[PDB]
Amino acid sequence: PMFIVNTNVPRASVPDGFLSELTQQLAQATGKPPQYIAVHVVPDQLMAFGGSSEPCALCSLGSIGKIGGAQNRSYSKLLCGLLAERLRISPDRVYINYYDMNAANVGWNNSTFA
Amino acid sequence: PMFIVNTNVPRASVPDGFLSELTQQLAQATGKPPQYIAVHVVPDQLMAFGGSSEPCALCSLGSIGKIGGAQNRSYSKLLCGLLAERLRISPDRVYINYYDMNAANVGWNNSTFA
Amino acid sequence: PMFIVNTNVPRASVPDGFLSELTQQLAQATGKPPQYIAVHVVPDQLMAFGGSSEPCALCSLGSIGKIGGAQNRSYSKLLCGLLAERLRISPDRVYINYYDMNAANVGWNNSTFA
Repeated sequence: PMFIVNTNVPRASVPDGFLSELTQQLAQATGKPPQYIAVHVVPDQLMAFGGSSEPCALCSLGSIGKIGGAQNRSYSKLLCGLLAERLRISPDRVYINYYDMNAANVGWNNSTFA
Repeated sequence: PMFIVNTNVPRASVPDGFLSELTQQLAQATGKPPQYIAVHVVPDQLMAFGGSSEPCALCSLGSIGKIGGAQNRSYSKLLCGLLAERLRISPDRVYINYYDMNAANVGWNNSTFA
Repeated sequence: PMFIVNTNVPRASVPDGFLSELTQQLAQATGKPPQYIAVHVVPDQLMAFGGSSEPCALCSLGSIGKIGGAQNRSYSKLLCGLLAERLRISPDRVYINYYDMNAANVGWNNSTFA
């Protein structure tokens, strides 16, 4: 899995341990081993949500499988909860694009997962 | 909808009001209310387009529906016009990836849009 | 084609000529002219791979065609090779998302490639 968060919250507002917390929680939610989880947080961004520059986040979660209606609702509750608790971002100012990657379309370790 | 522009144009060259201008124009173009439009501008990037580093932009526009051949041509004229007028980027140095998201694959407010 | 590399390697560790090297190698690999190759490198990122903040990279390669099982394995060997040799990133700490864009979903020069 690959989880990317882009946010206008400043870097100093991202707590220490946040990437680890995301890695651990995504491993448990997706069922994937933690060694395959990649996380990326980009603060201090120039963005707006609904025309407003109040705290917001634009994110994406890609995975080879483990993407679907029920699973994605569960991931949204988890990830919006973490963004609210740790970055003080309201859940209604968060978008998460979920995408299911074919194993043949994911490069890793000089090859693909197909 | 979610619009992202990554550019090598410096931050000081992004005019005041640009995010609001993008939010308004994308609300009119997609027909979606401005409260549902998210915009993200990332200046000062290290990029090249066609092997050169004159001003350029790599962008994406995601929407739940409102994505198609004719609509995408209209969006390109609008967004290339805005990038040329406000950031002085030639339209032939702009790529925009359009993507149609399923509602069940977009997380927002602790759930999805399904 | 559009190639983006996001990495925690510092900016000073990106060699001069890297964008040109990626442009030429991707033009040769995809068979497309270098004039249509866009490259984007984002260093100094707050990211983890497998819970670790050792050097890593999260990348994507989009193209209108030239995406498939065998081609992607070849691209992965090429791009992991360049990231290892030029940025000192281990190939097992690199993910590359390959995506095949429809020409009508790629905006350029006030229209699309359809």
